[PDB]
Amino acid sequence: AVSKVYARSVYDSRGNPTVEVELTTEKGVFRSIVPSGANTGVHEALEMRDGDKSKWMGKGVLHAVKNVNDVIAPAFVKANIDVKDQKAVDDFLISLDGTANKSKLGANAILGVSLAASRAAAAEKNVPLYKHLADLSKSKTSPYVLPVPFLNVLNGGSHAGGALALQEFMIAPTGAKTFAEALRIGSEVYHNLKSLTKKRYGASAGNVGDEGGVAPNIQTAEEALDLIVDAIKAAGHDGKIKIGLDCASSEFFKDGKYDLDFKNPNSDKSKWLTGPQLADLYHSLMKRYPIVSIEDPFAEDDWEAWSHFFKTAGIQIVADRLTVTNPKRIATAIEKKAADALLLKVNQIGTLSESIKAAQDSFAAGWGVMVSHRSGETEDTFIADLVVGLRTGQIKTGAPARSERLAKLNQLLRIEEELGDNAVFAGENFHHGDKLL
Amino acid sequence: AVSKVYARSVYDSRGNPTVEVELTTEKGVFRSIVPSGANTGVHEALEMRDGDKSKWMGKGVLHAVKNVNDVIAPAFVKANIDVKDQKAVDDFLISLDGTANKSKLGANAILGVSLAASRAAAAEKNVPLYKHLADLSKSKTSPYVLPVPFLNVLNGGSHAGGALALQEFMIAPTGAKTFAEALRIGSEVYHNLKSLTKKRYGASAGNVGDEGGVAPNIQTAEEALDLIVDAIKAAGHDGKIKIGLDCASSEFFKDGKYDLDFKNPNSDKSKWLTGPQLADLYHSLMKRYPIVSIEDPFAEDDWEAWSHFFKTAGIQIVADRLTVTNPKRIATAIEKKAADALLLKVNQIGTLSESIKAAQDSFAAGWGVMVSHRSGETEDTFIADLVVGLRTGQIKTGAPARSERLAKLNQLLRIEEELGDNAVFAGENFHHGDKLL
Ligand SMILES: [Mg+2]
Ligand SMILES: [Mg+2]
Ligand SMILES: [Mg+2]
Ligand SMILES: [Mg+2]
Ligand SMILES: [Mg+2]
Repeated sequence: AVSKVYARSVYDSRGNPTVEVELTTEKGVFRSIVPSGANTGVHEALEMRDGDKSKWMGKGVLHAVKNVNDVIAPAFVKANIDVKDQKAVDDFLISLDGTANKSKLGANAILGVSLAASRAAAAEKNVPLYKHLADLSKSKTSPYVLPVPFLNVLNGGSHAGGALALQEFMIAPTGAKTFAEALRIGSEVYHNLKSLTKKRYGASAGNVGDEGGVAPNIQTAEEALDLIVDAIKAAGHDGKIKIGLDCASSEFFKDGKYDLDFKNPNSDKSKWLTGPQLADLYHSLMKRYPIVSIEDPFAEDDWEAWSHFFKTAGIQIVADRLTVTNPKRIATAIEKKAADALLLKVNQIGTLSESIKAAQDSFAAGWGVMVSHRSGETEDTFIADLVVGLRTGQIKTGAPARSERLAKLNQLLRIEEELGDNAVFAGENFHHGDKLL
Repeated sequence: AVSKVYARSVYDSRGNPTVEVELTTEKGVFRSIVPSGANTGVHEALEMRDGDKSKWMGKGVLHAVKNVNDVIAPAFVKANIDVKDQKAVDDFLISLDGTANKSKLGANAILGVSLAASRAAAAEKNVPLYKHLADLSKSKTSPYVLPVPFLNVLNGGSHAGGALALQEFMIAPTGAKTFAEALRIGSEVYHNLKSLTKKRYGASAGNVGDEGGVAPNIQTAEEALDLIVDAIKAAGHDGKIKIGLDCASSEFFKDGKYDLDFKNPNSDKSKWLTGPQLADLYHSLMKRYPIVSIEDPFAEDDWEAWSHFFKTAGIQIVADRLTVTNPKRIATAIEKKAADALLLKVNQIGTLSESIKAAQDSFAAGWGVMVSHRSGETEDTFIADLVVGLRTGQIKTGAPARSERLAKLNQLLRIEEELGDNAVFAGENFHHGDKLL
């Protein structure tokens, strides 16, 4: 059935190379592209880079591509694998590599084959990809569930000037009745925000960060949040749009404490916050703003700070760098009551099967799952089908700007259209989209 | 045989709606997404926008989509057209509309059908799209020619704060031996530029505009160009990277004069330049920098200035605003010897046949053709296959950032790989790509 496996270098949305895999069967040629994060969690599966400073700023993926072409491909073609059996596909890939963190072959060599295999399988079954992914995950299909998009609108933190410590501010049109409506009203908030931002901060603050949000020089979280509320009001959608945060607090964690002025080299060490103090800051925000989700409020191994905040949070708390889409870390997060939602990034773990397992483990513990892009994305639309397949009710895949983001959101429009009356929009029920009836 | 024509609303790279068309035949379903264009203006084909301020900021395409679904579709399917006959497809669409500027049905409605048909045609012929497009254009196929990418790196004019009057600064890796090498060395130059820009102008100057270039607050053409030269040198590619400009001088044309300080509201009239004075500035830039192409050096109707400059320019002069991909304007520009290259925007004319014809007329006059993106692009890769089909040697499709830009550049990588020894890179011969042997 699988007659050829092939990899090439292509460019991601930041202009860095990444791995593209093609798998050939009797049904044709199936393409998958591997995304790439920035400042990746210490516990992420290995993204293999060449480190040749004379090529691509040291960011080549020739070694990973060669691992697909020269290592995986001939073994895989000769293994006679049934692509419909994703578990077998991934058991085979994992066994070749033989390392816990996929450092022998690279997670970016393994994932492309893993994903392409599922695309070939959907074609063999003559079903759209989301239907096949629902099969793999054993999700309920009457109805299917369309996700609330968590749309990045404003960018802070590492990639941003100003003193704004928190990294992502998202809007979530939970009040919409359909995905199409959600994306329309979201886009309208975005345009109002871009307009407000250019008027208040100058023409250049209207330019966008890696995920398509505006990135003005903002001083505080309150300034950013007041700006967003203004955009929601101006677009006329007050009451229909909620807010999500990704704090990316690992970026400002220094020896036990949290430096909210970490962009300032002469930061006052005596002003760095403890776990409980930072949690106080979040509660202050949650009281003044319609915040329904907070991601990585504390650092990637700061278990105690997570568990403490979770007792009284009362809103969705999303694990990203804490859990790294890794069932082993998710088990720890569940036991410790650290969070109540998984940010699912297939390339943090390296296979579709492990990713599906991570989602299933989360759902089983009463957690939600927010399927996620990476900050370096591509024209690949896999995660749009994956979020529907997993029935999660929520995705973050960027601002409604830059087509590595729109490709996913557009694919959701297509899936919504196709599904017709056998789909429902998760809306206010996004957190438990998987249990929505 | 076409059994179905269908349209839906999707989002472009700026978060504005655009038309997506699907044409169904026995070979399957074939999709086109149209870039954004103009809904008002002289000489160019007009896309249809809804103008409902309560939806999508007035930029809905529901009417255009309806025109496809309720008008074009039933008549098109009924007419039983041979999709391989692109001329007949386009004559049919043009006739149904009945207006010179496609304003009855919308250029967006028409173009979507035009393009989807060529994809269906390629499939019927069992050839890649670029091969079918070469057939339609009667271009030479031994070898095929891969284009030099003119990569946007830096924007000024109305696309930035500061005083920089000129709009676009591009790099052209003419010194590369393959398209793959050209894109690699181009991305390295861009990263170095992004790095230098953030160091010299602050972190926010690293945010990207619509087409992926940076927009720091720059004072002069010289300052921008010195910055680009530094980036080229830092990447190690001096001698291999050339520069293209888009002056967009229509933006700073007031009276019969050119105001290089147009962003200053108290700008000093009488410091404004005549044609010949502006030509002196371009000449001084040409002596100091490796500029091989200048787009829109003079205003869209200032024919005498264009013709005067062209006599002694000695480098590629590209018509954009002057010609607006309009056959009558092109003929005039050819006769007046105003320029020697056409910026070809398929959605500015509205059909593939007319786009191809405009290119052929340019080539017949010894002009080059630069296939061009739009500000609002999509994940659709059509123009990558078009530039190859037209054998032009040059494409302008954005910075190596944002995937509406990278989708095209990636598709060119794939096309190059597929063609192998059947293709050559245009390199230094970009201007006469079509005549290259
Ligand atoms: Mg090795
Ligand atoms: Mg099923
Ligand atoms: Mg995160
Ligand atoms: Mg041919
Ligand atoms: Mg122009």
